[PDB]
Amino acid sequence: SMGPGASDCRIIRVQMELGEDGSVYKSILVTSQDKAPSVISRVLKKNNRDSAVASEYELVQLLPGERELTIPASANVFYAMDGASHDFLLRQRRRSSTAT
Repeated sequence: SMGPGASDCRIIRVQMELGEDGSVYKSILVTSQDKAPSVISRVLKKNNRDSAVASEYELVQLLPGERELTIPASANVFYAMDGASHDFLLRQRRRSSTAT
C-alpha cells in the first residue's frame, strides 16, 4: 500500500505472571528486526525489574481462540508473530544452559 505514514514499527501489549498487580499489558515497541530476547529485555524493565537475562524467559503471543504461540530466540517477533493479535505475554522458562 501507499500513504505518508510509511513507518515500519508498531506497539504490542505484554502481560507477566504478576497476578495481584493485574495484567501488565505494557506498550512495547516492535521494530522490523526485534528478536524475542530483545523484546523480552524491554518487557522485563517495564515490570520495574532489576531486569534480568532474557534467556531465562520466553516470548509468547496470545491468539483469539485461547491459544499460545511461543516465539523462538532467532525469530524477529515482527514476522514470527501470527499477526492475528497485538497481545503477548512473557513467562520464566525452565530449560538448561550453554552445554556446547
